[PDB]
Amino acid sequence: RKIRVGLIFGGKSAEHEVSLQSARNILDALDPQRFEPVLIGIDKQGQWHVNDPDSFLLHADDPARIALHRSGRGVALLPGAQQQQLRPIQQALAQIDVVFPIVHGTLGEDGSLQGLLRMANLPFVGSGVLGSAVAMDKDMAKRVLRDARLAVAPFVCFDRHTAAHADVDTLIAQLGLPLFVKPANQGSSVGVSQVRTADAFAAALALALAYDHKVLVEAAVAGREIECAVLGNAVPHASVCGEVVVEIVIPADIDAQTQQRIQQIAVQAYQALGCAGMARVDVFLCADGRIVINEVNTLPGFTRISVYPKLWQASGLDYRGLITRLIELALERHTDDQLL
Amino acid sequence: RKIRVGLIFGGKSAEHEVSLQSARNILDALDPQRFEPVLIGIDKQGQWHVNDPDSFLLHADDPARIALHRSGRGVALLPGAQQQQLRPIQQALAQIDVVFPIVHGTLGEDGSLQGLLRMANLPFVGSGVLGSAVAMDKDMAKRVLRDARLAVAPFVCFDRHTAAHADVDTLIAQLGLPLFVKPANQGSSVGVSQVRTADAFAAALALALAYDHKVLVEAAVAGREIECAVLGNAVPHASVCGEVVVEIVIPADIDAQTQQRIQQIAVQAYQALGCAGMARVDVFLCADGRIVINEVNTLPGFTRISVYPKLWQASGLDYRGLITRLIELALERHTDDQLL
Repeated sequence: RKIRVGLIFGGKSAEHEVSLQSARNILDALDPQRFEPVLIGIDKQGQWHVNDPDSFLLHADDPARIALHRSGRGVALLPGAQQQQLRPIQQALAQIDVVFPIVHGTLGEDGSLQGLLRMANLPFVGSGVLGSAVAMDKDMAKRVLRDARLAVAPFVCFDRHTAAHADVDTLIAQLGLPLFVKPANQGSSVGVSQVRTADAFAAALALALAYDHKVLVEAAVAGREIECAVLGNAVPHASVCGEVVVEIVIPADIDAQTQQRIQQIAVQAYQALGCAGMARVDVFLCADGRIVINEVNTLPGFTRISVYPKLWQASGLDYRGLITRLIELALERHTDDQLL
Repeated sequence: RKIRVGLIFGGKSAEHEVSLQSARNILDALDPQRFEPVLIGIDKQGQWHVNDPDSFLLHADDPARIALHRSGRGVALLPGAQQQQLRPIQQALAQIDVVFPIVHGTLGEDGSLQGLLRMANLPFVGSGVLGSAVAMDKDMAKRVLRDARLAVAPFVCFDRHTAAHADVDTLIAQLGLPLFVKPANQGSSVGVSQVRTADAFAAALALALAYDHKVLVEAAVAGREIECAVLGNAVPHASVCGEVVVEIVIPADIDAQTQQRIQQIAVQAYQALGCAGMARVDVFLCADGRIVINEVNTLPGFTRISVYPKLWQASGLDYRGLITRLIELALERHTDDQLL
């Protein structure tokens, strides 16, 4: 009757420590009448470590020093297994009933981890393989949103075979200045450049291509940055909106008309890309007042200071409640899958 | 110096026996100076079985009785491991250097297996997570092709929440008759109906929805069925075209102009969906002579009688050669990934 929640967290990414803090916060909130936690952390080298709740972190109360305890207690997965799918290299691991994956980095976010969980017949929180993969490839994601008649910033995408052919003059005739250059898989922070003159382009394009084989060159979007949390599978619900001041203000200072249409666009975007469980949708609200999709993020932060849970808190859904609902959604999808 | 090729084959699908026959054919052709095979078959129940080359099948020479030898020799995967990633439940399995996955069925084809292989740091043949996932969701696939300015049959997509609202009259005003109804993930053979009158619709829609949570309702396309094999990663090449007579005729009886533009459309489709390694592209050539994309299939058959290898054979690429090139492409991608 308690159900066992396998928290998988950490990962090879710059957001590793944010994942560590999400895990702790989630662990502290997990409804102890419904759920028991099993903790599997992933190293900055990609190695998996089973840990006790009481000792999964080093320097937990020091944000400059917080690290995973690399217990060396390894995990094996039995593809196709229907019970004890996750097994200790070496004696026994509690049966996991649902996985709540919060692994930032390429593999944890792009559908690879989701595929592994599917192979092991484990229910899990968040978007499936397709929704994760599409959302993470910003090129594919913009193309799908564009097809759904949602507004995205004008953009061109280069691979290395085609990046050597890039003409700044033509790109700036089409997209303007400044240009935003970023790798297609990742590209919030890492490998990103705001190019202000055509001279700076060649370097931005080269830096982006060190992080991915595909690079986006995007027009600027002038407008207010608004963020909206979505939750659900087939009938998603949208939270109150928050405004980024440059630092988030909840609820945003916008009309009810305007919050409602942002909420509507957030749900439509989430449906188009095939998201499930949760996502944060970031938009620009222009002068204007056209609404343009900036990003759909299928792995939001789950720390107590993160935007996604704060948006739900401001909509009257408490953290504990939010975690419980995400786990319910994961089980609902899983069971529905089981009849197909 | 020999490199070890893990053939993973079988799967929970109607195409299980076609996979068994592909494995045998591949094993027989594998260049024995470059590659040694390791054989992992997946049951109709989804269970994995390591087998010897000499004894992986029951009734091998009987197409009515050919089955996997369910040796009960289990496999474990060590996510994040960098060597001996695939391990025997129970003593030792050869190091696999590249996986050639030919598992038909939802998990083997929709990016889930590819995600598992990525998690285990194994190079593998065929499309990655995104390309597999997009190709397999026929809805998402048509939307992406439509956005790439490729012609697809007019269509509407329903989920169960929306399928109860389906109005035949409006669908037939928009799409015509006959209508083709099919589940979005799968839907070549299974769950498919040609509805010839509006009365037959309700049953088609209900049958499709037993196989997936999303169902496509597609217009008919009048035209000749032409199939073209694609091979490659970043610069794909296209084979000579074959014609389905209703039974394939290679090379198809069409102009060079027409074969060339089909070949061009096949490559463009393959690029749009983010395919890698191989795919077969099926098109309709209309009166006309507009070319409409019917399907992009990222897991073609590999038996000696299968269309995909026959199209390459007719283009001057022998079976052994084709397998070797697929494995080279898998290694090339893997290494390129390793610098990002």
